[PDB]
Amino acid sequence: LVPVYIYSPEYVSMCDSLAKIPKRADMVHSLIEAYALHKQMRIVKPKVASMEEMATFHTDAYLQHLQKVSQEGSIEYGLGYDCPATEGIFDYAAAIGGATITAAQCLIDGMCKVAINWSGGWHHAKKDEASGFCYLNDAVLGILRLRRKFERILYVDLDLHHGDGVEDAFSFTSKVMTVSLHKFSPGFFPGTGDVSDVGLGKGRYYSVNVPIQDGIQDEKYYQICESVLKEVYQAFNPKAVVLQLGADTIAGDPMCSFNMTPVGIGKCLKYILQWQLATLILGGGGYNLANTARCWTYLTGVILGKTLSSEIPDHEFFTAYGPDYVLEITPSCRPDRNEPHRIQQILNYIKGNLKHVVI
Ligand SMILES: CC(C)[C@@H]1NC(=O)[C@]2(C)CSC(=N2)c2csc(n2)CNC(=O)C[C@@H](/C=C/CCS)NC1=O
Ligand SMILES: [K+]
Ligand SMILES: [K+]
Ligand SMILES: [Zn+2]
Repeated sequence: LVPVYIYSPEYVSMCDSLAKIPKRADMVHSLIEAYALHKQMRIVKPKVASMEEMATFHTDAYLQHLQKVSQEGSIEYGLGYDCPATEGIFDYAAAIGGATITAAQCLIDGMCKVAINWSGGWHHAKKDEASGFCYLNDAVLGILRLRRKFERILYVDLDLHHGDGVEDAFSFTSKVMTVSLHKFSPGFFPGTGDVSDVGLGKGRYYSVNVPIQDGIQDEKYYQICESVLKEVYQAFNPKAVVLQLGADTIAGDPMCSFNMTPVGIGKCLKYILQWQLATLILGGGGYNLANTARCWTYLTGVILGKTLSSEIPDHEFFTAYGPDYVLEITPSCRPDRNEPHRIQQILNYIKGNLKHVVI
């Protein structure tokens, strides 16, 4: 009944080894540790993914390329921003992939009902292409592992960006339903995920996309999320949940799009947790490093049912938490561009889609 926390010092080191979002994994763990939350969790060392395990989703060519350049340093694999240093990407991918598979296996084995991998959630990676800071799609690997036991998986993606890599992976199946809430605007990455994108073939109506505009705040976001998830839960009756909680929705993120705080995301998390299903918790985006640690530490508190002290405790990264040194994040003074009539249209459209879903 205690949550599983996927962690080792070696894993945190590997997760920070590419320095794409410098030291973020260490900041997140260090803040969790400073609040002593790890003492309330079952700490599990992640396994490293085998080639075979990564190949349940990624192509041999892509994986063999990563392994080759790990040894020796031309096809487009999405690696063109990594020329100064590609040799570490294979081990990074095997670590992230293994950690999420380990979390999924803990759920399968009934070790826990909630398993956390805050340095996973890399939802944009394609079978044969890195994308959007994602080199391996560990979320897909986790869902595939859960499908060995659970007959219907719900994937919920609350990252600022559309979870295109995961949606695409399961587009043709009705056994995995993907739900993504995200900014959707012409020109905005990755460009996919309009409300009319509902999946394909046998998977038609088993993808759910909620396009949202700049400036959304906690209350309206939760109303939208609760509305959709209530309908999804009734229609699809999931047996396990994978939840991606990218913190690039949070006020202060350089993405500067949504205007959320961790309390709003936490209400979404609480709604999902009260289903009492096996739940795999993942991180993802989050580019204000201190705020991302604030967010995921607060959400770890939510999982544990604990109220955390407002004051950030002294720890390795304490200087980064200025100028106010508190856990709470204040929304930015920016307008909400979400008009109530369009949001209601979107909800109504999704309701119509979900009427088709029959288990
Ligand atoms: C500078 C920013 C634009 C940054 N990008 C980059 O640092 C690089 C590596 C340098 S230039 C570039 N990528 C680029 C050109 S076109 C394109 N990216 C489309 N991809 C995105 O916009 C993803 C997007 C990431 C989204 C997080 C998804 S959780 N990236 C970025 O915010
Ligand atoms: K999303
Ligand atoms: K699907
Ligand atoms: Zn994102």
